[PDB]
Amino acid sequence: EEKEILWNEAKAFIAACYQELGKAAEVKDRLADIKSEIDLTGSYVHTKEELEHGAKMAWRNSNRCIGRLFWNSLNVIDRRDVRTKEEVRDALFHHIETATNNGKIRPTITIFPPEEKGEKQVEIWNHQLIRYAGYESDGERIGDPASCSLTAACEELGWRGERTDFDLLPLIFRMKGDEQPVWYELPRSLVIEVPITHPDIEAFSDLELKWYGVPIISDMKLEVGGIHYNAAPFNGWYMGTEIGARNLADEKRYDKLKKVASVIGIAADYNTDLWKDQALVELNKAVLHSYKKQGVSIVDHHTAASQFKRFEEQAEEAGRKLTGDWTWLIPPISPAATHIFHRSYDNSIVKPNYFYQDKPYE
Amino acid sequence: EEKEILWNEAKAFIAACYQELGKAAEVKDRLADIKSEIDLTGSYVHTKEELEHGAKMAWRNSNRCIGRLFWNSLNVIDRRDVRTKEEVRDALFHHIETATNNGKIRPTITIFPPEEKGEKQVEIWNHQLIRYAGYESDGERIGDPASCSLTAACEELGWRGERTDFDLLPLIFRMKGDEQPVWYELPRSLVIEVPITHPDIEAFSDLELKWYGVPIISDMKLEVGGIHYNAAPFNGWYMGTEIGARNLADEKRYDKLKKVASVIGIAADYNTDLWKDQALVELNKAVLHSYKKQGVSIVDHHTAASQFKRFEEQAEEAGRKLTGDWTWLIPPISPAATHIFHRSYDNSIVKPNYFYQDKPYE
Ligand code: HEM
Ligand code: HEM
Ligand SMILES: Nc1ccc2ccccc2n1
Ligand SMILES: Nc1ccc2ccccc2n1
Ligand SMILES: [Cl-]
Ligand SMILES: [Cl-]
Repeated sequence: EEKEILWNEAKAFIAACYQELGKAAEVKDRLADIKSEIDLTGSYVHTKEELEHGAKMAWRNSNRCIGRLFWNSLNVIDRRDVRTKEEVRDALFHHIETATNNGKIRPTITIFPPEEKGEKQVEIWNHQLIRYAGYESDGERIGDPASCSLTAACEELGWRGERTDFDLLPLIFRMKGDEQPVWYELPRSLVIEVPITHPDIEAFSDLELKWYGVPIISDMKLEVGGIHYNAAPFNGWYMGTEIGARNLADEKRYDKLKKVASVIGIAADYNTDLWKDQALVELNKAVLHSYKKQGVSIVDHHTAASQFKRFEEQAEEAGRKLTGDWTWLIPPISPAATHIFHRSYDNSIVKPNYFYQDKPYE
Repeated sequence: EEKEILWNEAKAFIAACYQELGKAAEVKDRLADIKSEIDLTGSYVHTKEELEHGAKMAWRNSNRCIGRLFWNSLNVIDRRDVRTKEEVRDALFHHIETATNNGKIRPTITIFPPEEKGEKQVEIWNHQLIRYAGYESDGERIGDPASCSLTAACEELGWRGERTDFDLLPLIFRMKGDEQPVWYELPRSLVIEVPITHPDIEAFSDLELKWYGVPIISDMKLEVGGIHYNAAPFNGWYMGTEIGARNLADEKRYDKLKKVASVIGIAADYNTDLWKDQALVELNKAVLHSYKKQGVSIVDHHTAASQFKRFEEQAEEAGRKLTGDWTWLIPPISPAATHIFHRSYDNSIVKPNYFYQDKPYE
């Protein structure tokens, strides 16, 4: 059952991949080499060209992603050569540095050795390479509640957080063979953070809010033609709403709306005053303004939706079927102001793609 | 095939309906009477109690409705006795008057004779009993574009609109037997309108915006136990966002965001300023404030979502399965500020319910 599946998926992938690359005639021979490799070894090794394009296709097929217009410019880093935890760590450090690019963020993926027999070579525990810790002890709520379980896991391994609201979690991953993961503190010089100020409300800085520059999702599995790259951290730049409308706004996250209303000088007493809505807008304006002032890449939800419209148009032109998840594609503020809201999307799964995996903690 | 379906649906309805009313033992005999009636006549007649509760159940099963908490207090008007177009007209006039109730809106449904053999006794052309006309001629865009097709249809029948942005469409319905519908102008004394002002921005009134008090949907089919009430107009009170975020905001509707930005004194030049988002909030604040000042019932989306949460809780307590459409239940502004956004809903269809019908115009 195992080698069969790998062969079928590989057939579908190589055909489509080589077609797109204008390498249609090189298929049969490449498919031949692959079949012999599967027979003998139980798996196959992607060329750099297949891997790079497979990672790009996977982003293109990510139904929940509004930023897919730039799928073909993804910066792919091939690190299937790593064997040591020092190599993994430095690769992760490197990813952060080059993706950050002094603020002009490069969408980047670093690809580690794939699963062998379903056995993981490298297992990254971080949800994102850069993420704030979260604590709850005796009524006291500190940091990012979404990070509570991973934080406790890290502290079970000898890490200790300073217990600010913005403790940088350590990188934490487990190598094949080891019973426990290792953790490495993040060098502050690698991590860009953005203090949140408002363009015309001076008191906004009293909230002492900040967020990190680059969202680098590191717990999802990249699947390319039957090969499972369980460890392949990827990043884009933020859409402002992810920070202003969710990370800082959600009651189960930083829950800052009541404090925002206070500093912008409005009452938070009546639903009919729409104070949460007003606070959301000013906070989201602050986030966009702050990243722009510091020279860190970010996109507003209107511009992002426009770009996505072009992705839809580009897809139709290329003869490609379009897939998407309406419930994730709409922005969390003023979604009806975008074209996305006013149409429907086929939520079918197409491979290559990125998939959820079970957390090793929890 | 026809009498079979009617019998099956009637079995399911009467059982559930009489169970809910604590009339469980009266089922068998009532089911008996119904089966004899179907055999002989080809259809059955609901009691006033069955009809009233069936209409209430239908609202309870409306997946796309956020205001379902008050399903059991629906004011049901039984007008299956109407035979003349003067009777229909006066029933519609009456519905408007009693539902409006001087501003303290009563959720109300008026039920007309149902389809006989699939033959309609009464066919209402209006989307809502109160709706603004729409025109497009030689570049000129006037009124509500969503009403363009019905407006042209009305004008094809001898009606003529004044061509303001807020022409009240006439009531228009067709009786069984007649080739054409009849139309009656709406008495202004029956229709409450609300001028849109802002609580602290005096210049907002310069937009000369207004909307009508009561949304009375009149083109949907009520289905109760196999009986098809194709003509059964129903109403609640508005949720503010329906007006401020959609009717007045959509580009394909009144498209007022750019003008709103102007009167509230903000630039509409850069997406990163989130001017559409800010305009949406102030406009939606204006709508809520305006209805409240005039003493016309309205609900904000936060309060409505809270009420819906109680509907969910009430449903669980009653042992009833909950159904809903996430894509319609979330409000079009700050949806992530509501609990609705953060959960999922089974979108299965349960009868009794309200259904779409083909427009006789178009
Ligand atoms: C270029 C900048 C990018 C922007 C602005 C962007 C925007 C977004 C946003 C807003 C989401 C929704 C996240 C949420 O609601 O929690 C999302 C989801 C996603 N994006 Fe992108 N994205 C970008 C680049 C990328 C890249 C480079 C990849 C991978 C190659 C990617 C793959 C995904 C995936 C897999 C999801 C779904 C994650 C999940 O299901 O939890 N995106 N994107
Ligand atoms: C009591 C006040 C009510 C409020 C605030 C309310 C709120 C809403 C809202 C906001 C929508 C979405 C409309 C849209 O997005 O276009 C909706 C849909 C709906 N409501 Fe209600 N509603 C109320 C009462 C009722 C009543 C009395 C009925 C019928 C007995 C009803 C049945 C429906 C139906 C059938 C839909 C879906 C219409 C469609 O699919 O186009 N609602 N409701
Ligand atoms: N802004 C952004 C970029 C990439 C993502 C990948 C997965 C989840 C969220 C993301 N956001
Ligand atoms: N506010 C409100 C009440 C009832 C409705 C019925 C159908 C569509 C929209 C509605 N809105
Ligand atoms: Cl994030
Ligand atoms: Cl409406």
